[PDB]
Amino acid sequence: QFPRQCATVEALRSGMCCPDLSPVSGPGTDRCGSSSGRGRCEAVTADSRPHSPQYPHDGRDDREVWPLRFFNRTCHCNGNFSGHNCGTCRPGWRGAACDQRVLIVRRNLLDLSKEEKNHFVRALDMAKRTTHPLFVIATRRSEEILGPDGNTPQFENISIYNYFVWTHYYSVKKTFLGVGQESFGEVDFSHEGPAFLTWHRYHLLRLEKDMQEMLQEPSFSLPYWNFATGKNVCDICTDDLMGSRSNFDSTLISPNSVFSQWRVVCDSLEDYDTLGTLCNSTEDGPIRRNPAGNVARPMVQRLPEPQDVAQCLEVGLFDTPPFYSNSTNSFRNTVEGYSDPTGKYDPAVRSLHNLAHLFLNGTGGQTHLSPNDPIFVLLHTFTDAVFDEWLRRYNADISTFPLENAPIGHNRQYNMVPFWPPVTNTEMFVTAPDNLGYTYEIQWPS
Ligand SMILES: *[C@@H]1O[C@H](CO[C@@H]2O[C@@H](C)[C@@H](O)[C@@H](O)[C@@H]2O)[C@@H](O[C@@H]2O[C@H](CO)[C@@H](O)[C@H](O)[C@H]2NC(C)=O)[C@H](O)[C@H]1NC(C)=O
Ligand SMILES: *[C@@H]1O[C@H](CO)[C@@H](O[C@@H]2O[C@H](CO)[C@@H](O)[C@H](O)[C@H]2NC(C)=O)[C@H](O)[C@H]1NC(C)=O
Ligand SMILES: *[C@@H]1O[C@H](CO)[C@@H](O[C@@H]2O[C@H](CO)[C@@H](O)[C@H](O)[C@H]2NC(C)=O)[C@H](O)[C@H]1NC(C)=O
Ligand SMILES: *[C@@H]1O[C@H](CO)[C@@H](O[C@@H]2O[C@H](CO)[C@@H](O)[C@H](O)[C@H]2NC(C)=O)[C@H](O)[C@H]1NC(C)=O
Ligand SMILES: *[C@@H]1O[C@H](CO[C@@H]2O[C@@H](C)[C@@H](O)[C@@H](O)[C@@H]2O)[C@@H](O)[C@H](O)[C@H]1NC(C)=O
Ligand SMILES: O=c1cc(CO)occ1O
Ligand SMILES: [Zn+2]
Ligand SMILES: [Zn+2]
Repeated sequence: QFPRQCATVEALRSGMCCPDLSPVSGPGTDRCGSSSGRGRCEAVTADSRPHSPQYPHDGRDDREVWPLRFFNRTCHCNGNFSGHNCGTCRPGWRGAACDQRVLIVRRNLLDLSKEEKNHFVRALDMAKRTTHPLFVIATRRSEEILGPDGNTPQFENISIYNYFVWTHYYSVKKTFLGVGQESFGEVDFSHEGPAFLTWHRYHLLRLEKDMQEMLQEPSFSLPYWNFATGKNVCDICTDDLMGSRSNFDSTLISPNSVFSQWRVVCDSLEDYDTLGTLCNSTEDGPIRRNPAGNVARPMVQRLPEPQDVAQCLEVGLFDTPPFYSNSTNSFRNTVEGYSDPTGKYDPAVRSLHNLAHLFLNGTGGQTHLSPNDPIFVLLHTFTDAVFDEWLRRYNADISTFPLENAPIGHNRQYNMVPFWPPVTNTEMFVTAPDNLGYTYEIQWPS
């Protein structure tokens, strides 16, 4: 979403989001850090190609051709510089000249020290309460973005971790069609399509970076939860990490965990889809969680089996046509969890990443809310580990990642919605140790 200095009337009407870095000579004199050689304000590249025929409402939705409905000029940064005003570095690089390499290690949460476990939990909690220093979220679609009087931008501050929740919601929300009409839901800019793995990889990377700056700890890293244990229970749902079941309500989190204090955003879908508004920063009820609780649906009462991870890493093509939740022999669709681990599509099957979401039988299993439960972070870093191992094992073969005819939002060169600055799926389709500055300490079965 947008740098708080781009969420003004001036910026939105010019279509330019090219903020200053250190504007010595006055405003506008250091856009994109051009005085320092770090970047320059220039035209946005956005994907032109056709998408699948499943979305019929070209022209109606602000997530189309992202971000051209809001800005047509951004900062491009030179070299290994990066960020909304080119004032930081590309993933894997540090220093004022962005010329020092770093490599941080993402580890299994159960293998951390008592002190490292406590530091992680207290850091999530701080992110939940700490206002994001750069990004503000929009509460109205673009037509009403400047407010009733036309001069009041409809943006709100939000916490670091609620930003993480918001962007996932924005990429899954329905297309508003107008009051009186049913909003359109056959669209998902981050699920059911080739962009699944790369969307969520940038999602994690932006959170890791935000927390590093919040803690001032360059080497802070996000752990993972190995959920492919076949267990009846959530082995990380304990009060020293992530929270156990409350004894007073079997669908709430233990009061001995900070996460029982969290309150969720984006849970008023009735309003958003009828009034045409967006999720805002006001929090509501608590997290609901009930591991193995879905008696009505016995298939989602046990976690994926260790063999399932072995099997899906044998699927060799990243994706297959029609590039959707009914793709067969698609590694994206297998690890996302709409195929079985072998790649066999069946409308009833729920494996791997999907299964892990449904196992929680609660807030974590509802697509518009699931990042509110912080197990989301650990569930997706493990999914990203599987992604990374595939990228290594098949030499990052991006050839099956379609350039066109994918569901809207999922073409290879689509800017992932709504990340800022614009970033394409191609930019995340690399092995993480050599290119993004992080690696997984992990061993795979066979
Ligand atoms: C680049 O953008 C400018 C600014 O227009 C805004 O850009 C988008 C956010 C979109 O939502 C527009 O509605 C915004 O107005 C464009 O300049 C304006 O273009 C509109 C046409 O939509 C025109 O009616 C206005 O009079 C123009 N105003 C100014 C100050 O230029 C410009 O055309 C865009 N260039 C492109 C897309 O190549
Ligand atoms: C996967 O699902 C899609 C969407 O349901 C199927 O594609 C076509 O979907 C259109 C609407 O976009 C329907 O009108 C058609 O009935 C579908 N095409 C047919 C039946 O040829 C697609 O067929 C599915 N792929 C499978 C099942 O392999
Ligand atoms: C932020 O979102 C909340 C939740 O949707 C909004 O509160 C709702 O406001 C509408 C007014 O149209 C009421 O009908 C709902 O009953 C309210 N919901 C709750 C849970 O109180 C809130 O108004 C939004 N903020 C802004 C500035 O739009
Ligand atoms: C969690 O699982 C329970 C089942 O254990 C779900 O509750 C059932 O929901 C279905 C369909 O919504 C109903 O037909 C059943 O009658 C419900 N059973 C009970 C005992 O409530 C619940 O919806 C699930 N919630 C989430 C978020 O996954
Ligand atoms: C959003 O909040 C603004 C405050 O901005 C700054 O945000 C963080 C870094 C905190 O350290 C805070 O103390 C800072 O002042 C306010 O000016 C205002 O309420 C909000 N502005 C908009 C445009 O929503
Ligand atoms: O991605 C998700 C998948 C499921 C189950 O399919 O629930 C929530 C999600 O965010
Ligand atoms: Zn998701
Ligand atoms: Zn997910």
